[PDB]
Order: sequence, then C-alpha cells, then structure tokens
Amino acid sequence: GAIFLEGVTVKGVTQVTTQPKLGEVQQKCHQFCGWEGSGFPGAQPVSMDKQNIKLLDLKPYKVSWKADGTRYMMLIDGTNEVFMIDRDNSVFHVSNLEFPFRKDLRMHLSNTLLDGEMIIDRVNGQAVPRYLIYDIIKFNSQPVGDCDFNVRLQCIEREIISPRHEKMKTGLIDKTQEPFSVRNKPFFDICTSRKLLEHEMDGLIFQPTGKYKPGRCDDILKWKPPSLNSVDFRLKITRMGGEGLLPQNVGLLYVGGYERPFAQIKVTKELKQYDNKIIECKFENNSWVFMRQRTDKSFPNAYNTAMAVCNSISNPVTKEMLFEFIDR
Repeated sequence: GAIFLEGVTVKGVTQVTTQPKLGEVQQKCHQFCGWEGSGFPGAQPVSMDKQNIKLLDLKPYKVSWKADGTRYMMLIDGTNEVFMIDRDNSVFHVSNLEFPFRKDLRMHLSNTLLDGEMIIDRVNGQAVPRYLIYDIIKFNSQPVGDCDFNVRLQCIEREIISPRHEKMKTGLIDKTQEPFSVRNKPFFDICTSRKLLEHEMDGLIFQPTGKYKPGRCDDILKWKPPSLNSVDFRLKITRMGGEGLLPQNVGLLYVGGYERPFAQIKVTKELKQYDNKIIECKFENNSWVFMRQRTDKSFPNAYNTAMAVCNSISNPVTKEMLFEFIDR
C-alpha cells in the first residue's frame, strides 16, 4: 500500500508503479520462493492456541521477541536494484543501500532474497527506521532457504551484515547517507525463551529449524498476550433496511477471500472517517473495537488469518501457561 512505513517518512524509498519493472520484481520473488499462487510469497506465521503449543515439543524451535513491525522481503538484484515488498505485494525501490559481495568488496550482490520486519526505533526526540533481517530465501541464486534455519541465520550474519560492516569502518560506506539501519534479528533456544518472559516487543515468535516454507506455516507460531490480539478488516459502511423497515446503518467488516462480511461493527461519529479503508481492530467485550487505521495495507487479513485469530482468542494461551510449558 502506497505508504511505506506508517508514521515515519523515509528517504531514498519510493514506491514502484512503473508497469515494466513492477511485474518483474514481483515475478522474481515468486520464483525464488516456489510460490505457485498470486500474491506475497513470504511465510505466514499463525497465532498460538492450546493446540499449537504442543508442537514446541515435537521438534527443535528457536524463539525471538516480536517487535510490532511491517513485514518486508528485500530483493537485492543488482547495483541500484534493491526493492522491498510488503504483504500486499506493493514494491518499493531503495536507492542508497549498498550490499557488497563478501569475497570481492568492490562487487555487488545479485539474485539475493531476504525477509524481515521494518521497525520504528526511538532515539529520543526523533524516530529511526530499522529493518531487521529475520530470514534469507536466496543468495547469489544458491537456495539457502532449503538449508537449516541455523545455516541461514549465519548466511545473514556472515554474507550480509559483515561485508557491509567492513566498508562501514573504511569510510567507503556512510551510514548517515543510507535510507535506514540494516540489522539481523537474534534467535535463541526455547530454553532461554522462558527467561525472555521473566527494540520493544508485543510478543514472541517460534521458528522451527526446518527449511524455509512460503505460504501458511502451521508450524511458525506467534504468541501474543491475549488482549493484544487484533485483525485487519476492510470497513464498508452500508445504510440498510429492506421492506422490514428501519433504516439502521451498520459497518460491515471484510476479510480476504471470504465473500460475505466476517463481522459487524457499531457505527460511530468517528468511524465513518475511514470507510472503504482498512482498520485494525482489537477484540473485547464481545465486539470488534476500532483501534487505529492502517494506512500501509491496501488489503485486509485473509479469512484464514482472521479465523486463526479468533481460534486464538476463544481458546487462548495465557502468559503463565506458556511459561509453564517451556520451563519443564
């Protein structure tokens, strides 16, 4: 959606609508991911419920703190070719980000695909953009995504953060020139995850150590404290009555890939303001509750993502309960 980062304004970053290169940057990301369908190829994590958590016993898992951020895959195809892709498949061209090849420090990266969030860090008085690299799909055409989540975590460290961090002590690369701060997200064993329950996080993520998968991953688990559970709906306000008379007018909430409305929202003075727009709602008191408009999404959550959140809110995993599952 046309806004790259919500609330922050960001240099060097300009949405790509050019008909020719758009369908291309999109094209290359499917192919790198093995994505058969249309839409954003990146792996989608599902909310932990009491049936999910049992999965943390059945194989090796890594944890990390989830900062609330905007999902972006980053395709490094060339010299000035650096693109971000959000969940909508919207593309953005980044200018001054340089990714030097590890062996030849003069040479530049091609056929690389990244995954991560854009997060807003606050250095007091001003908010600084950071892009955390939380996975890598492809490197120089080598299917690193087929390797071990620990193999790939190193790729990210050794093949990406390091070659850039050499030219960052050489004066050949100026970090005050670049659009945003490029970092990698730290992962731990579940053991130490408990301790994390004992920058800023609205929750935890649990990564299986397996090969990278695109699409819904029933096995990547997002845990979130039950009151912070939310869903992105298309809000369409329709005034209606049939022959059954009263002209009441109710806000209908919509999700992706379900045709009828998913829920209803009580109309208010304030709400009409964002209509036909996208709205993030928290669930409480047996009602969806408008919380903040979402300017970065041209699209609402998927019906399957939505149901997933409800599954979670009606059969929740409490902080303690998760604590007590990791511990012993």
